[PDB]
Amino acid sequence: KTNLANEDEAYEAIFGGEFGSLEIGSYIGGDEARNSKDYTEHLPDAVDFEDEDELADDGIVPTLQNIVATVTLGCRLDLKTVALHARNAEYNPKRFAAVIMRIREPKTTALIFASGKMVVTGAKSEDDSKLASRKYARIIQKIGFAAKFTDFKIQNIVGSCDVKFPIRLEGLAFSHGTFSSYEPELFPGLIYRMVKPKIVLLIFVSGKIVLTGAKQREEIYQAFEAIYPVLSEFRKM
Ligand SMILES: [Ca+2]
Ligand SMILES: [Ca+2]
Ligand SMILES: [Ca+2]
Ligand SMILES: [Cl-]
Repeated sequence: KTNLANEDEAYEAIFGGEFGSLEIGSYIGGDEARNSKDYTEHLPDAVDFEDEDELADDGIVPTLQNIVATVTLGCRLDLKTVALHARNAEYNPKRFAAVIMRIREPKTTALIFASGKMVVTGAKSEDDSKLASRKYARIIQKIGFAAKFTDFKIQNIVGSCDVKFPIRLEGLAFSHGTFSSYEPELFPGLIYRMVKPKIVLLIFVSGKIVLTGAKQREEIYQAFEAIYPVLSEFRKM
């Protein structure tokens, strides 16, 4: 039985899929702009904090596509109060037990929970992730909660790579049987579960690779360097 209106289930759903927080995009929809009755209500003089500038006190190469980070604000939050006091906040308690808040620089989304736990996504660098998180913590402080920027941690780094050559997925799936899963009628990519580093690679026919599960960017580079000779061996000539 699934109920993402429950705080714990909503938090765990972010990191609990088959690919974990790779699929965080499923939970940051907030309100549907095209749906007229779906808009988050705000107080008449609610401030838009999306331009927040203040910070709470503290060859082939893969590219970083996304960084997911966690922050402990250290205080309980009334999510309905946060939503009403911030025009850049979206809150649908019946669908997901978090306030969805967005800022423009670095362009990110925060998932803010009643316990004061926060998840920040959308950043392309560790410094941007930390900068955005410190801004969300400041916004919560400005609304009036005794929030603190603590326990910043990168939970996931998504990498993407294009090897610029097609891949023989049948032979790669057969040859690396124990570490691969390939069901092309169910999902187009070959799922490669690397042991060391512990990284999931999504290998597509086009030579486009997606790497997920890293908590350090060095793991993305290591996984790509490890898989590159395998991809070259299975190049479709
Ligand atoms: Ca939306
Ligand atoms: Ca709504
Ligand atoms: Ca297999
Ligand atoms: Cl083959």
